[PDB]
Amino acid sequence: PVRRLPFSTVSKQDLAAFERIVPGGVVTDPEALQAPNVDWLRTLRGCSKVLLRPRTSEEVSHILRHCHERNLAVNPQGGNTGMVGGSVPVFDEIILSTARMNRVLSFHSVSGILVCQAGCVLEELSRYVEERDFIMPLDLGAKGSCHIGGNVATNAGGLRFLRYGSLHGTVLGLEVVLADGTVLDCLTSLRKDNTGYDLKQLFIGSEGTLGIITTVSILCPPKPRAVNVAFLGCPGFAEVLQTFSTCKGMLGEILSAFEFMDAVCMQLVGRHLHLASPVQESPFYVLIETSGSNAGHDAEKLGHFLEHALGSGLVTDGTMATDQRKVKMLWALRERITEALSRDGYVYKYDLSLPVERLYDIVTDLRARLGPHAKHVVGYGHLGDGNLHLNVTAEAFSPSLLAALEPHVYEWTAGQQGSVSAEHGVGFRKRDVLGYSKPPGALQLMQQLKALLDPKGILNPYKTLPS
Amino acid sequence: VRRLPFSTVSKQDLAAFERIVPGGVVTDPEALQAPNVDWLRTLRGCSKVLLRPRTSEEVSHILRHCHERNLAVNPQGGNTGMVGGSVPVFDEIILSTARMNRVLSFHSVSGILVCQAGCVLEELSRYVEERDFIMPLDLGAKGSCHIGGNVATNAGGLRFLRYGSLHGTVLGLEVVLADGTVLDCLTSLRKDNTGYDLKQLFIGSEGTLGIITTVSILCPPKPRAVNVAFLGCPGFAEVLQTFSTCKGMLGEILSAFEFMDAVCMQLVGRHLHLASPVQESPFYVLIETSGSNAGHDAEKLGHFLEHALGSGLVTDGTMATDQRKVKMLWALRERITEALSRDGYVYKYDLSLPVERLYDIVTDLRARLGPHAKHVVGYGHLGDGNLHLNVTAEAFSPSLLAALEPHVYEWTAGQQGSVSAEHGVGFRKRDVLGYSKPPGALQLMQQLKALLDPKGILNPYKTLPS
Ligand SMILES: Cc1cc2nc3c(=O)[nH]c(=O)nc-3n(C[C@H](O)[C@H](O)[C@H](O)COP(=O)(O)OP(=O)(O)OC[C@H]3O[C@@H](n4cnc5c(N)ncnc54)[C@H](O)[C@@H]3O)c2cc1C
Ligand SMILES: Cc1cc2nc3c(=O)[nH]c(=O)nc-3n(C[C@H](O)[C@H](O)[C@H](O)COP(=O)(O)OP(=O)(O)OC[C@H]3O[C@@H](n4cnc5c(N)ncnc54)[C@H](O)[C@@H]3O)c2cc1C
Ligand SMILES: O=C(O)CC[C@H](O)C(=O)O
Ligand SMILES: O=C(O)CC[C@H](O)C(=O)O
Ligand SMILES: [Zn+2]
Ligand SMILES: [Zn+2]
Repeated sequence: PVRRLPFSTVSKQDLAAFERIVPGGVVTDPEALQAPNVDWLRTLRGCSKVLLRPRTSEEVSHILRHCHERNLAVNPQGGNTGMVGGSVPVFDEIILSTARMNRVLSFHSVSGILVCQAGCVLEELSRYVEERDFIMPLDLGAKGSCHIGGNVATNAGGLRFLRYGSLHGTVLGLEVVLADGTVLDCLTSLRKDNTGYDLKQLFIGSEGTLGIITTVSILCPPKPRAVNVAFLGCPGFAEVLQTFSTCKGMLGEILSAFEFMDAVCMQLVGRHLHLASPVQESPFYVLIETSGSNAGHDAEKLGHFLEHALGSGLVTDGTMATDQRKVKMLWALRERITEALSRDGYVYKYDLSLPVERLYDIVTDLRARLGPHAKHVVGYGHLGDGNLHLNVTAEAFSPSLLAALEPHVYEWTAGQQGSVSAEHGVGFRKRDVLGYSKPPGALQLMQQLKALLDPKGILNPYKTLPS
Repeated sequence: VRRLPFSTVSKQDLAAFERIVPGGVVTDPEALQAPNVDWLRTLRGCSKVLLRPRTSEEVSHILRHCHERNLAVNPQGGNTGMVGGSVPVFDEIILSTARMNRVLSFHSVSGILVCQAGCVLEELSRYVEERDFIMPLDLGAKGSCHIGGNVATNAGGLRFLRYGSLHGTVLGLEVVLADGTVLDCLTSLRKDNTGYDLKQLFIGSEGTLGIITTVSILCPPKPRAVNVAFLGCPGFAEVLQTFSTCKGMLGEILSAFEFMDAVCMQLVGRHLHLASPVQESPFYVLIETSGSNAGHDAEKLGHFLEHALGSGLVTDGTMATDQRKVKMLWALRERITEALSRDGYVYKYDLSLPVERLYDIVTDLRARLGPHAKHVVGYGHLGDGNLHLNVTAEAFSPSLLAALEPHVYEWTAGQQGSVSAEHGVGFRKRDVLGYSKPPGALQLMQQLKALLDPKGILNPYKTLPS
């Protein structure tokens, strides 16, 4: 298995130092510590004996200063919604939670620049800015629990990535605490600033291996005056792809989301979540969202788009909604897919970037490769961004079924020059499969960067670079 | 200011470079004069060797040799940079990407373009536009600037408001490191979270951490309808409300929002002989839209102009959907920088400030600078809070520089602004980062610099504090 690196252990003196550093922010009770040690998928559990919950950036700096001198490994944790085992300890690394770093520092109603602490939950940030007629540039099904610091640390994609793009573009500045406790202030709240290297980009997608994000500056797009969502049934994946091409051609700049899900996904969300399908039974379903400034113009685009899609046979049945209650219910069919799979049994999860034309080929293949040993096999995700979420469910974990999935799925993906982790990141699960998507020379530079910023390696060990 | 202890180019080095790049070794000093002079014509190197490699392997092999010999190398693209970064300070080897001008691939569905770093931006725009796509950036230097130079400086530009930074639109880079190591981050995927986003280090590194040789970039679709509204505003307060209503009334179709003052219009008319199409106003704004339905776009701006002219935000205006007239309106703005360098000596500052206070420094400097400056102008990317502040003088005067500096840099810091929003640092601003970056940030930049280029052969005297 994996072996524990020669870190120190948490002593009584360390617990006393943490109570001094974070008064009332030291949890050592083993039953309370059980939940933060187990990941969201509940397939990994650490043996951490202390979870620290600082309130301020200075406290985070001082904690790591103490941990750097004492050589104690630290596992930063936000909402603990990560999918790659990066959010929980492997052995006894101190859990540093951002749960109390949940304050908004400022929001400028003209520029739409938000400055807030890393532990602010994304949905509450969305409600804050939408009260001021702006929106967050990303949204995910984990919005209710995931923290913005975790989102930046994982470079979270999400459901509006098609419209607003990466956090690499939307993060304007970061405050980061490094492994030795130096608070690196790169918290520029400016749209444009070319005064040296864009150091904050290193920490976007680094997953707490190069430093702990404590404050985030984010560009909030304006809240759209008109939001429409269309939910369509397609008779095949070829029609889904041409529907997407027609979608870009006819809706254009107002398109804010394009998601797909197969029939089995719809069945699972119907079975486990009791959500009736709003369309005719189809092999594939598509969720399109539009955001724009003129409701009348957006209605014309979508109407003419829909007229052509049904007329040319790309869509068999579809429905549309503008009412906020109904719009959210259609989104629920997509956002809650992840919940229904993990409740269906053991989930074999694969998050792949592939050529959009070949996005679903692996799902048909794995249904053929995997006999009755797979309970269900589903494919869905962000088709507009080339993102497939490949999931296999079974009654329980099987080494035989794992051997059929791996390395086959990773070799398939590499054959398409694709990404084995499009969005969710590397963490513990995918640390040894980066060669499928990254060349050795790139991986070495990541290691040299790690040694520069965290030479003792106390920040998220066993993560997220190869051994 | 003083030359670092690099080796000097020997006769054996020129023979070695001829083996590596046959026919790519230019040593004629008169031909070497133009690449030695920056675009602003205020920095001049004394380099005796210009190298024009064709392939990434030729760049790797040149730098392995340069790494062995500790010879300084000055990467160069279109030589349109504004911060003295693109020319040697002393005798650095100029490595031009002029011949690295091949498109490697373009997928007509995803719109992802992979091309060599030396491809000129305007030529690439024509190429992807022949396939109904566009570059995610465009600059006034489009006719000369290289995509490798654009990525190395993290160029913002005139459509930054719509498509954003190269940090978002660049998908992958192949970079040759100081020791010749070829770093392959040339992924053509929209989303890829397999480790650190190493390419981001080189976006804005200005050739100090490596030489970008191949670029992968997401090209947005070419819009079906481009409209340009050129309006005259009676004050900067009216400019700001024209911008605010614009976002509310045009919204997602908005692709550019530029502003310029009256003095800017006078210099482009005087030096470039371009006539204004609207009545004389103290401020002009250029609004561009890009959308998929030409009809919906036309209706959105018509309602916007009717309200803008109705509410007194605009006094006179013109509009064009014709490709010819759209370029004529755009020509008045893109080459203002050309019209400024032709007015005399130009003191140039590229500032990010709160948009509401963006022009306050222009009024301040005009009051502070009496008759001792020729003109003080303010223009640039108002949508991005990016002010191009320029002061002209009949000749350079150390008096006028002492009046402007550090005052201009201190003013911006008082606003928590950027002392180089767009153009970068280079040679001129290497010692002005304290106004925008704290010491801990600047310290880490040197640590990354020491890791990626321990000998410091790549772009010496750049772009970090001394
Ligand atoms: C229902 C559901 C839907 C999801 N949908 C999406 C989706 O659409 N797109 C997508 O990309 N992902 C998605 N995810 C996974 C995604 O990675 C997480 O939801 C989220 O982005 C991580 O935030 P978090 O606060 O939960 O971080 P955690 O899970 O707590 O941590 C994840 C990693 O980040 C590190 N980290 C956390 N906080 C910090 C910090 N302050 N500083 C430094 N490092 C830190 C941790 O050490 C760990 O390595 C989904 C997950 C769920 C459960
Ligand atoms: C008329 C005009 C308008 C402009 N408008 C804008 C604008 O709107 N926005 C904006 O941001 N800038 C603007 N610029 C300046 C802009 O920074 C440059 O024009 C351009 O982005 C750089 O390309 P280049 O080929 O000229 O690079 P160069 O000038 O040759 O070099 C620029 C710097 O990057 C380095 N470099 C160049 N190529 C490479 C490479 N392949 N690999 C590594 N390092 C490299 C050089 O060493 C140097 O430090 C304008 C310039 C002009 C003359
Ligand atoms: O699909 C999954 O199981 C993981 C979450 C995914 O990012 C989503 O888009 O919902
Ligand atoms: O204006 C300047 O001094 C330099 C060029 C500038 O980036 C522009 O937007 O035209
Ligand atoms: Zn997803
Ligand atoms: Zn500019």
